[PDB]
Amino acid sequence: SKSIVLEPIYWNSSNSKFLPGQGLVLYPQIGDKLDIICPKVDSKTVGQYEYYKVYMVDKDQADRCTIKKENTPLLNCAKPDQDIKFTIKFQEFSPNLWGLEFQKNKDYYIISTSNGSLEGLDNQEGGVCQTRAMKILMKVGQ
Repeated sequence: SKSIVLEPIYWNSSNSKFLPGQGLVLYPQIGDKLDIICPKVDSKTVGQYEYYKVYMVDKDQADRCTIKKENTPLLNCAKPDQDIKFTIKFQEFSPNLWGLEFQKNKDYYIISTSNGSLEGLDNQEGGVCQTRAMKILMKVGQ
């Protein structure tokens, strides 16, 4: 039962992967933890009308640069939520919800629309996954 700290998100800080051409790789491995922290533009008035919406979707949606309407668990930093903070810890068993547990022989993809294009300003669309590459990949086999 280890507990280090990967995916260190401190508003907009440098990462281990540092957008290598895909975005940000995650480690779906028991022993690790990841903490997302974003302040957003609000009281500090520095981001100047900028907010983002990370959402879990297949590679097929990463290919279109669009989110599925069957989304709901938005991340990154939304307007109707202010500062987002969440820490997940890869614990052995979770009696609270099986969503904090993770399974083997599985692969997860997630994309975001950090370009905030006029077609995708409020709709499920982007241009960042196409160029910046803001997606995630989680590899857990054996």
